[PDB]
Amino acid sequence: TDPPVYPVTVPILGHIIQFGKSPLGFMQECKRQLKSGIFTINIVGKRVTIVGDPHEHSRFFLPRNEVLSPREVYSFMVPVFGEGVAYAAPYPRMREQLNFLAEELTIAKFQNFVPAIQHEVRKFMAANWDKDEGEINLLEDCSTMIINTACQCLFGEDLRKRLDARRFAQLLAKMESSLIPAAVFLPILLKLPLPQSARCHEARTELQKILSEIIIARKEEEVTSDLLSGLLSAVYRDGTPMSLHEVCGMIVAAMFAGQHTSSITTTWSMLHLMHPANVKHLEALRKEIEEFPAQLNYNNVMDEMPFAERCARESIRRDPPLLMLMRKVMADVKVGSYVVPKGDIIACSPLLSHHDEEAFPEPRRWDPERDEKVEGAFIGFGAGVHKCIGQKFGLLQVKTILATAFRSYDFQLLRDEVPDPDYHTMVVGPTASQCRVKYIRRK
Ligand code: HEM
Ligand SMILES: OC(Cn1cncn1)(Cn1cncn1)c1ccc(F)cc1F
Repeated sequence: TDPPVYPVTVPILGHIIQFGKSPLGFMQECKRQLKSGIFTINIVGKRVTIVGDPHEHSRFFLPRNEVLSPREVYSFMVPVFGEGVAYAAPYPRMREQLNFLAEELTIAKFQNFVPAIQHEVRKFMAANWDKDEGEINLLEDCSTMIINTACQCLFGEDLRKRLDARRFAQLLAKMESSLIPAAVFLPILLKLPLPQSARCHEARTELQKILSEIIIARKEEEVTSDLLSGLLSAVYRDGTPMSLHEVCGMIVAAMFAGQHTSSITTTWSMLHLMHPANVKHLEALRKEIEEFPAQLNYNNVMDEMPFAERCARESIRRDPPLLMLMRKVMADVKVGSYVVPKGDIIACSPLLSHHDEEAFPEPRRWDPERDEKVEGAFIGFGAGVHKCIGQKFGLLQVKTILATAFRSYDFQLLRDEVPDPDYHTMVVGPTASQCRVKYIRRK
């Protein structure tokens, strides 16, 4: 009942190299070699048990923060979110804060959002996709459109007056680059190394101050909503409002979370769609869009593009951006047979589960018409107590980009096969240097 231990070739490496080079092969091999979807690698000195059996996802996603905890594992973010915020806060508090953010990303806010997205998409397309024909890096361009659209939805004109797409991206970048993700397995890393640290603190204070000012200026003004005003309106179980520290942290949580995943989802989708093999699916998308108007609206994209939602999801399915969900085991928990002992990190990998051949036949084929064959096997937005709260919003942007893009352009790869994924980044997407693409304007 203690899960099998993959043997540790070098006391140094643990497994950090092999895993980093091809995670699926590595984990599938671990499964066959060890005869069990549940097994333990020793990454660099800490045991990491992996729930690689999708019939058992609920063992990972359902227990409370008192058993299966995210605080430790997400400490390495304590400087982007800030010391108070999200998972660094006592459990009930964390949950309140997240709720307020989520209260701000539901279908109820999507009222003015589609126009605001669509406008940016056609604006980007009108400065940068000008010609009959042209080459672009699709991952950059999507990435840009995402950050643009998201601001348009979430900040006011006057928030945008001083902090735009550029400024903000510059700012997240000088924050993201503080991050030591390997510090999950050696928390000792958090302490010592401090070079890109003060560069992160000066960004967050810069942002936090722009904010302070905007609020101040926002209060002479009055003498309608957006993401920021929403969060300052929130009230905790007791008295307290949210402190500036906290609001700021949630605005970063949000912009940090959606920044790459949404881009990557859009880009993958478009990539598959433009591939000769996948003509049917692109016929399928093109039928879906036909009787759509030029200005879209809530109905067009929310209720009328199940096929586009299937494509977005199939992309995340094949090539999930967040490859590993993890938690710190506080109390011994059973997972199938096997007890996972306190102290272990426990993990659940969308990448491994999305290639269970029972759950997803022919897993490496991109097929938006497929459905999961084991229920809950798809964990691309996770599940249970920490299921993604931005999913409805992310796919609002992906779908609108799809719709908008495929209305007016075709696309050729400059490559025989769709790009391989690049497992070298925190958040995995197609290989940047394989995403140069040819766009054509229809007629
Ligand atoms: C394609 C877009 C996205 C993908 C593929 C994605 C993937 C995920 C996954 C796998 C989780 C669960 C994490 C865990 O179990 O530890 C998650 C959670 C979360 N996402 Fe996303 N995510 C996406 C978009 C977003 C966006 C745009 C936002 C912007 C708000 C957002 C905010 C959050 C938050 C706050 C959580 C954790 C909330 C909690 O612990 O209750 N997500 N996402
Ligand atoms: O899950 C993330 C944090 N993370 C895990 N690996 C890399 N970043 C990313 N994420 C979740 N949805 C989209 N991106 C997130 C970002 C913010 C947050 F509040 C919680 C949280 F898990």
